[PDB]
Amino acid sequence: VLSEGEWQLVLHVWAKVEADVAGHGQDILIRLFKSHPETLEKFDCFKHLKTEAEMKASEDLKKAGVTALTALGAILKKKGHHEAELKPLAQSAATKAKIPIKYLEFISEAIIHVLHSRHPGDFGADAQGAMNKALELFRKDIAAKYKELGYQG
Repeated sequence: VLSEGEWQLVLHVWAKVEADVAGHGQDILIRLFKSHPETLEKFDCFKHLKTEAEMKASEDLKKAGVTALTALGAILKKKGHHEAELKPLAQSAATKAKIPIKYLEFISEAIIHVLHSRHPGDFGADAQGAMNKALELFRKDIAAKYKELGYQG
């Protein structure tokens, strides 16, 4: 459970993400693929990307980071009351991605790393705990929609 104070920590640092969504998205996806290079194989649209330099120069990767953070930010702003926004996203993910759902845990760690790296003054221990809870709630609710239809179950 997030307190309302914790939701406000989440939204306060998210405002800093929104000041440079593309840059945060590049940093997060590159961190994901350096920490878990085994995940890159499952991103069909990145089949041409192998090196950090190639990822930093990729418009496909930059656009994908923007799309991911755009949808994540819209869900975070609902402060847990995200059924209407989450259900179509999760059900489409379940029937169109066949990217393992455990990869959401890896990208969550990448988000926390990047936010701490870029915004330490606004991402201390309390804000990191709040963001960790918010992304865990998101992942659990996505898994719930997957399990409804039987995917990743």
